[PDB]
Amino acid sequence: SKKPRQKRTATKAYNVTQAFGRRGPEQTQGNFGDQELIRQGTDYKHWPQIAQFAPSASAFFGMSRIGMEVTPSGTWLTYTGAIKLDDKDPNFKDQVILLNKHIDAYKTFP
Amino acid sequence: HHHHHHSKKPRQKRTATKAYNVTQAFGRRGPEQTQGNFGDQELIRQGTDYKHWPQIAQFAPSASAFFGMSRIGMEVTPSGTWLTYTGAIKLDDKDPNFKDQVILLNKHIDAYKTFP
Repeated sequence: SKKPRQKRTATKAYNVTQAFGRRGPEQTQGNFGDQELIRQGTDYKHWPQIAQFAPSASAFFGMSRIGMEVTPSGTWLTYTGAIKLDDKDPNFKDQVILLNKHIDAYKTFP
Repeated sequence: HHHHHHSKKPRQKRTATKAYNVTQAFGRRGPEQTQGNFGDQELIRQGTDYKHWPQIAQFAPSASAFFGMSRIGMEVTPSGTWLTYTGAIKLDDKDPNFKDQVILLNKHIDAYKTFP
């Protein structure tokens, strides 16, 4: 689409591959999403349960380690971090199952 | 003796402001592996009330982009279960504002090294 990559929202009409590229093993590639989530984006039935872990803009810049890398491909704002699950949430076990369904799911794609 | 009165939201959903600053919401800036390193004294104190916040927030990802672009993992450790993330967001080097964006981001990256 015409938006900067980081502001795109994937849906059935403009899916994860279209917005964010194929899943893969490279540092530059995303690794998250089974075939259903890839094709459906935010239309995926359990999208809200995934999105609850995504950071607000304030938390993205507040929690992460932020860097800047200048490479031949361009200038990149790098980010890394970790978000703790609330194991006192009764939904904790469902959250673990859901994340396990999508993290590196492309390793099973035919 | 207390938790901050604005701390009810999960950490990743918090919004820092003058009333709930970056240190209060997200911890002291520092060098350690999962510790935040971003913000000068003005941004730390003001959070999203910082007058140039929109020019920083233009680089933050939507929830869909966060899960679509990043490398996501999960780790179970003695402290709990953690969703790990890494990624990179490309700046538009053809934007006339590009040089100013770089200056603004660099002003905040590791700024904590220069003050107590």
